[PDB]
Amino acid sequence: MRIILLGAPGAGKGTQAQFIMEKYGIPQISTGDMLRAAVKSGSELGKQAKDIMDAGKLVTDELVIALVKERIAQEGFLLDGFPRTIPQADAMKEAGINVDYVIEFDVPDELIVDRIVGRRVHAPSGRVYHVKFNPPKVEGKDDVTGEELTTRKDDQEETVRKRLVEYHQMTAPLIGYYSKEAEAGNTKYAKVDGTKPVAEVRADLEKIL
Repeated sequence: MRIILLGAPGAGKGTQAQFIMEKYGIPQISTGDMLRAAVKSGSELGKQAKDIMDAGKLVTDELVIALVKERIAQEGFLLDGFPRTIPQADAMKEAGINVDYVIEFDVPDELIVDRIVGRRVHAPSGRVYHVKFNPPKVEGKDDVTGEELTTRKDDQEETVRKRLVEYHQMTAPLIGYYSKEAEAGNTKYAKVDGTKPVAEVRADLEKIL
């Protein structure tokens, strides 16, 4: 089972990715987690992402396409934050990487900033929380390791605004792209209401999947 999750910054893609991973045994391929990993470990394929991610900008198509091809070689899958541009989507289709399901998370722009201000992460695992809407079982702590949660460098309101602009400029056109793919019989397309509670979005995804 090959799945693409599509949606604005903060739509809840990674939150739902965890549930699909721990159910259908489908590995999460989070380009965002992989680039943050490669920055910390100074890795050749990604270490260059640091200033771009701090700016709220997209990393170059060719770097992430290489990153994804490499990670794919080592495996079903769930693509989370890739593709992010038409040229990334075209690269998957040119390399014959077909998917069974494309799932669009619909969340109004007006929720995103206010949403991401509450985001807390366990960097080592990529588990993510929200201080109000999906809190850890113990305030400030990872549920599994008990380690103090952190705030991502790029989750400052200014950087989120910039990320949401780049999403509408560069990424939102993938909605049309994969809808045409579904129209040609190449994949299933489904939309989920990302404003519902975490639990309901999870059940909506189980109905689709």
